[PDB]
Amino acid sequence: EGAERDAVGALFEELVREHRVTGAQLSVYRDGALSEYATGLASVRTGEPVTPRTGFPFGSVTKFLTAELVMQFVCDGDLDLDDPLAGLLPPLGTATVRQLLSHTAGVVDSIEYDEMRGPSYRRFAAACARQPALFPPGLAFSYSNTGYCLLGAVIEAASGMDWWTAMDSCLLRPLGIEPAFLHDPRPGQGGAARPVAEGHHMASLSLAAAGGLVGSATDLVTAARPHLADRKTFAQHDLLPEDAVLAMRTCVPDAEPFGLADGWGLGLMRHGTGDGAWYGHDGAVGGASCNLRIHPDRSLALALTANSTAGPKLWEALVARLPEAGLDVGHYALPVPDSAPLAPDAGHLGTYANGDLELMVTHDAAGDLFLTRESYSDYRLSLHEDDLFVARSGEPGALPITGRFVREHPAGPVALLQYGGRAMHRL
Ligand SMILES: *C(=O)[C@H](N)CC(C)C
Ligand SMILES: [Y+3]
Ligand SMILES: [Y+3]
Repeated sequence: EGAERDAVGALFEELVREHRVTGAQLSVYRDGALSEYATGLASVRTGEPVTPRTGFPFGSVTKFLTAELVMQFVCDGDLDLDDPLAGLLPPLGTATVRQLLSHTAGVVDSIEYDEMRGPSYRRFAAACARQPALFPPGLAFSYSNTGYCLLGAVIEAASGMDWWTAMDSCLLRPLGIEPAFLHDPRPGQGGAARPVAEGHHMASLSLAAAGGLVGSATDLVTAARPHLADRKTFAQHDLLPEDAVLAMRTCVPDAEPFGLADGWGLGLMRHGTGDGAWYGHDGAVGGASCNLRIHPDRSLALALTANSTAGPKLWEALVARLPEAGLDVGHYALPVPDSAPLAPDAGHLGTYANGDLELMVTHDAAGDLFLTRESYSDYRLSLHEDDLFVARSGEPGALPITGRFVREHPAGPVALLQYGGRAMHRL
């Protein structure tokens, strides 16, 4: 196996050059032992090198950790997975903790809340109540940062600790992870600050439970250790029982995360089907990207952190090449529509919204359909079979969109527009 681990480092280092990555970490747990590759600089500004201790923004990969912390309370009886929120916090009250974890509660992606100034998530839960639901809870998938900030408020209500203090004391420190955040509102105590990589977002106090953690590839792989077939070899596996781990990778049915993944569990997404299924999470904060992938049956976990804007393309080039060391990480691909533009059903015209994001489906006088947005270019919209759509903006700077429409009933009209993992309610 010593030559496989060599291969990965050769490939890793060569891909960080070819995508001109300032600094990166890659950690791999495989065949019962850990490989840690760290390269480049934590800051060009200062010349300090990346080491495996350097903190990188996790961004939305925080969700996998917030999910694990929430599962801990489900296992300690302190919180129920499948019964209404309205019992735990002052429409939304019919959503369950299980739905928020799988992005099926119908919460919008982003509700602005600049007003949060401290560690409590109480006042944030109030402004969420004031907000329209994308759909009835359970109807479909729609990725939501705000849903995971709601879990920060559930955790705080479930235990008695703010989300930060529960993250640190129930999950992070028992795993030997040095706690580190984009923003910590607590006075805290002293001690050297953990070295962190800069990445010139979810830099905003209310987004913490959804995107605020900071850490290394090795921390993420360590948080993956309870999820593995060989979990009993991990001395802290007790922190996440075999049944919470199983629930975390059990995908919600009848809710395809269209555009992001084949399926979603509780804080883990799925790419692939059977023996080729991988689980994990992606994130990005400015110049920093983060990916975590887990093959539980093979007891495999890898995580990449990178503080350059090629971070997404480094990750994709790493997935395309990692097979050259036997790591066939699952892939997600949008479906290419098989057909030709279908008769522009006008039962599709209207305004689709997710919070403050807004599209309009219009026609022009020739009858073709368009997808417009505030300070975007217009797209030509083509309807296809299975309610698929492609939207093309002839301009090369603006990528095409593959989406789909969603009806609440097989006889009803189009209710949801869905792409990139987000749904947008027809107004
Ligand atoms: C977090 O950094 C972002 N919003 C998540 C991806 C999966 C869109
Ligand atoms: Y109950
Ligand atoms: Y405001």
